[PDB]
Amino acid sequence: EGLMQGKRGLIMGVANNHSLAWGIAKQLAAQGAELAFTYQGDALGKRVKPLAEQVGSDFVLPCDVEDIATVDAVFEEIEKKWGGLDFLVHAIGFSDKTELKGRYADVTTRENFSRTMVISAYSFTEVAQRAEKLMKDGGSILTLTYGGSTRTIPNYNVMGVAKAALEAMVRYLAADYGPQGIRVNAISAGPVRTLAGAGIGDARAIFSYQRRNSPLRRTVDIDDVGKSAVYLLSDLSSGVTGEIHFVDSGYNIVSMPTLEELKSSDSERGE
Amino acid sequence: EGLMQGKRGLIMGVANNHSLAWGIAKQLAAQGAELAFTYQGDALGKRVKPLAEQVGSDFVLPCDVEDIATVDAVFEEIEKKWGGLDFLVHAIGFSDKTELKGRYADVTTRENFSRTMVISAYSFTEVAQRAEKLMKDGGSILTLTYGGSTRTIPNYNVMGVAKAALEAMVRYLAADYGPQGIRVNAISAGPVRTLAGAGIGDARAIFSYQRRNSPLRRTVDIDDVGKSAVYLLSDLSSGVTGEIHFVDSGYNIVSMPTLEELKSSDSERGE
Ligand SMILES: NC(=O)c1ccc[n+]([C@@H]2O[C@H](COP(=O)([O-])OP(=O)(O)OC[C@H]3O[C@@H](n4cnc5c(N)ncnc54)[C@H](O)[C@@H]3O)[C@@H](O)[C@H]2O)c1
Ligand SMILES: NC(=O)c1ccc[n+]([C@@H]2O[C@H](COP(=O)([O-])OP(=O)(O)OC[C@H]3O[C@@H](n4cnc5c(N)ncnc54)[C@H](O)[C@@H]3O)[C@@H](O)[C@H]2O)c1
Repeated sequence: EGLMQGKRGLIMGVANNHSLAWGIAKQLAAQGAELAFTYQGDALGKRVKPLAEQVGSDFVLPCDVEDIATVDAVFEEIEKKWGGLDFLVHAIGFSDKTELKGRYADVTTRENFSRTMVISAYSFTEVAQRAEKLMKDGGSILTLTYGGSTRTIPNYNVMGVAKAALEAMVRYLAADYGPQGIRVNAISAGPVRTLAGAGIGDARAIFSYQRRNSPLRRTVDIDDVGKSAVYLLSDLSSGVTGEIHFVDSGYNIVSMPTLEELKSSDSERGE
Repeated sequence: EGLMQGKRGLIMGVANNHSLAWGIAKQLAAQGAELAFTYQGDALGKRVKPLAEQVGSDFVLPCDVEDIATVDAVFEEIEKKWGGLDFLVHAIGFSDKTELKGRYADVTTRENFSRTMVISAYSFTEVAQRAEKLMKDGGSILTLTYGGSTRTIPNYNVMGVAKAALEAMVRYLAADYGPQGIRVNAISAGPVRTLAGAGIGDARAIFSYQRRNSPLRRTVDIDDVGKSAVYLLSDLSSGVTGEIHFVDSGYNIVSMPTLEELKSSDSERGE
């Protein structure tokens, strides 16, 4: 009866119970999925193990996607225990925070660019390559992206470049794996804040703008993202592959803020 | 348990058991929805009424969207019998078939342009306007489009122009209605052998191209489309509005046919 009943899959990217990957995990488990989780570092493992237990999983493995040996070992354990995979969720990203402020042109370095590209984008290709060997009967693979890939957002900087590369990977992988019945998609999530308010500093001003000016007049939460993940990972989306699916309260469709905010900014800042 | 349990909605566009609207109706009914139907033309009443009976509905009303009095009469009847709507499905398209063969520039007339625009695009605005008054606590509105809106397809001609206008309406309506909790979306479906579908010249060659060269190597059926409609009309998609959602086997992401087909066409047709 559940949308994922009898399906088994791997969730990469839970750090705590505010993670987008955790919202995805909770919705998948409610729909009957059997889950495995990765965690980055012993400290996070002690957080992820009890969260996994809450949704009925004791299959929790260490992984640092920058160290490909740990990734190989994850899929070796999945093959040993399950022998196959029905789905994979990639919800992993990183960039040096010092380069996520100021202008992209001023702050970005090659060292951060290359590391960001590996962790935030190429790791998706690497785990897709390994998942494919375990999806002989088809499957569904999902990653998380953000609209800074295709429209410029202050401070998002080299992460926007990394997400643009990630979205192209979604397309090439979907074209590669489609004929074997493996679907590859992304959710382009709106900004998420599980904490109250809009926050502090630059980030508060960027977040509150999206809250005030998205069509739904709210930011999505990790349950919205998780329910859309259930759709893309389940047979409901059997016709869908290569899709960059916006789950962002419609924010991507608008050009401008509300008329009330246009007028206040016009008077405050001038011609 | 059903994703649409307790929800009531209107489906416009069933013509027979191959219609996209019918696949949508079957999936919604299987998720617990209570359904109302319109049908175009007296002779279609005897085809739509037994289909609606298969999903437990005899709320079936004539409607020709070109005659706004019949549309008003439908929504008046919904207000009297239900007092409210939870969702609306717009699956209506029309163009003079003589202008869906040949070059767009050679065959299109103003008379067909204006009638195609009213029936295939503006009727969506008209039924959304009427649905809004009956969705006091929110709702979801869905239409169906095709990728000929944004990439040219031979013979699709003024239907592509009408779908481009329809997709803009999805965005403007989503921006208007989002603050009151009404989501507005479209499915861009792959090709399906329907009555309307066969109206395009050389339908067979255009259809088989998408079959052979889509990533999934199949064209979607009305069950694929119906399940995606369940997603967009249900609470699973609570974070989604203004979205042109491709349910087309990934076809929109590719530039070219398969390498095998590229080589055969290269040999057969030359430089
Ligand atoms: N937070 C948002 O508002 C938002 C919006 C849109 C998209 N996203 C994307 O969603 C994904 C999840 O981010 P989040 O917001 O849930 O934050 P998060 O901090 O909870 O999740 C990011 C995860 O990536 C993991 N990670 C980072 N470097 C890694 C490495 N080298 N090896 C293995 N794992 C590594 C972290 O351990 C963490 O579990 C990211 O890709 C992010 O870009 C987030
Ligand atoms: N068939 C495909 O390949 C395809 C692909 C993508 C999108 N679509 C869209 O799906 C929708 C449904 O078409 P279909 O393929 O299911 O074909 P169909 O022939 O089963 O349905 C088209 C419907 O439009 C109705 N209609 C036409 N003019 C009307 C009018 N004046 N008033 C009321 N209803 C009217 C017809 O009665 C019919 O029920 C259309 O918008 C079409 O453009 C179709």
